[PDB]
Amino acid sequence: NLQNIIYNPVIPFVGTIPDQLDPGTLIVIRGHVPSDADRFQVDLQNGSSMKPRADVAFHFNPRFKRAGCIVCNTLINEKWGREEITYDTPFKREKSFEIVIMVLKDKFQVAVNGKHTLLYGHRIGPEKIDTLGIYGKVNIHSIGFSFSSD
Amino acid sequence: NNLQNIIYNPVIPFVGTIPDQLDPGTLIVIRGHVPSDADRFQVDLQNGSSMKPRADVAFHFNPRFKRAGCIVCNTLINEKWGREEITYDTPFKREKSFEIVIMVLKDKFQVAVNGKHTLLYGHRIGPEKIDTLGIYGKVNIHSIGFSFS
Ligand SMILES: Cn1c(CO[C@@H]2C=CO[C@H](CO)[C@@H]2O)nc2ccc(C(=O)O)cc21
Ligand SMILES: Cn1c(CO[C@@H]2C=CO[C@H](CO)[C@@H]2O)nc2ccc(C(=O)O)cc21
Ligand SMILES: [Cl-]
Repeated sequence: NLQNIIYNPVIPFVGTIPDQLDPGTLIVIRGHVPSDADRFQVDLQNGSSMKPRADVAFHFNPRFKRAGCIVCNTLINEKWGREEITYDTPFKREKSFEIVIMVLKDKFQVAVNGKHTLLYGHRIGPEKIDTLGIYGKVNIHSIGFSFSSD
Repeated sequence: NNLQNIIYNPVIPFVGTIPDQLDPGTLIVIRGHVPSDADRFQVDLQNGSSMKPRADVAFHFNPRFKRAGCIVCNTLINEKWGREEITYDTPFKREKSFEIVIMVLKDKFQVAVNGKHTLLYGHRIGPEKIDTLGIYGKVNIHSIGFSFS
C-alpha cells in the first residue's frame, strides 16, 4: 500500500503530505547516518513557515554524542515542550536505517529496522500535520506514506 | 491446550472483559460455526462496552457472506468508521465450522482461520486500549480462550 512522495531528496527536505495522517497511516523513511553525524531530525509540521517557525507536532531527533539517544518533543508557538528521551537507540554513525512511523489515534509508534523504538503521545492533533521536514546530518533514500484513506 | 480464561457456548451477542492486556504475542482463539442464513457476524476488540456513545472498536473483524463473500476490517473512533480494508479471499462459509486465531503483534493483528493465514490489519488504536471482546451477528461460538504474553 506504500506511495513514495520522493527518492534521494536533498537535505534539508520539506514536503507537503498529500493526505491526512489518519489513524493507521504509516510514514516510511529509508536512509543512512554519515560517519560524522551529530544529529538529524524528522519533523511532522503544521506548514512550512520559517518566519515564524512552523509548529512541530512530532520532532524525532536521533543524537549521536556519547552512547547516543533519541529526543522527541513538540514545538508550539516557537517554544519546545517536555523532552521525551529514549536512551535505547538503534541508530549509529555510518549505518543504514528504515524508520516506520505508525500514526495511531492517541500516539505515534516508531519502529526502526523492524524493532519497536518508542511511543510519543499526540500534543497537537495529528489532523493539523500537513508537512514533513528532514534536517541535519543524514542521507535519505526514500520517504513514503501508506495512507489509511487509500 | 494451555489456553487461559476458556469459556464455552457464550450467549450471542457476547460482550466480555478481556482478562489481561493484548501485549505482543497474545492470542485470542474463537471456535464456532456460521449458520446457513448468515448475512454477517463480527468480532470487535473494543475500548470498553459503552453503547451510547458507542465504544471505540480498535479491530472490527466482519466476515460477510453475500455474493463471493469477504471479510471487512475497520476501526470505529468517536462513532465514525474509517477506511474499510476488505479481504476478498475469505475462508468463512455458511454451515462451516471455524477456529479464529488473532495474534496481536506490536504493529498489526495477524489472523489465521483453521490454521491458514487469512489477513493482516495494521493498528489504528494502540492495542493497550482494548479491554472488551464483542461478538455480534449471525454466528454460534463454541469456545473463547486466550494466550497472554
Ligand atoms: C538544531 N535544530 C533545531 C532545534 O532543535 C532543538 C534543539 C534542542 O532541543 C529540542 C528538542 O527538545 C530541539 O532538538 N531545529 C533545526 C532545524 C534544522 C536544523 C538543520 O541542521 O538544518 C537544525 C535544527
Ligand atoms: C451492522 N452492525 C454494526 C455496524 O457495522 C458497520 C456497517 C457497515 O460497515 C462498517 C465497516 O466499515 C461496519 O460493519 N455494528 C453492529 C453491532 C451489532 C450488530 C448485531 O447484529 O448485533 C450489528 C452491527
Ligand atoms: Cl492510540
